[PDB]
Amino acid sequence: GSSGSSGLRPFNLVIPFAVQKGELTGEVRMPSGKTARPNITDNKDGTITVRYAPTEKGLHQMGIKYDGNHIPGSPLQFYVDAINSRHSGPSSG
Repeated sequence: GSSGSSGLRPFNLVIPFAVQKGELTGEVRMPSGKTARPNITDNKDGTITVRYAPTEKGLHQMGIKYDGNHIPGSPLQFYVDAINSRHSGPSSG
């Protein structure tokens, strides 16, 4: 296709998994032929936030772990498509 302005929406998801006295690690695999380490924001409230910035569009493989144990929900598949232009959905207070 084209080479430059790709634009790919970020990956923001919250998995129901508590985390207090443990480390949560993960990894992403792009269809290009490489791998990039995702991001996790431990809330220590009973859930975890996953943030990943895809560079290419396609099916990516995300494999998370917990102190050496496949968290309840990983790995997970997430497709990446070009960022939309417009979208309905007003905000409220």
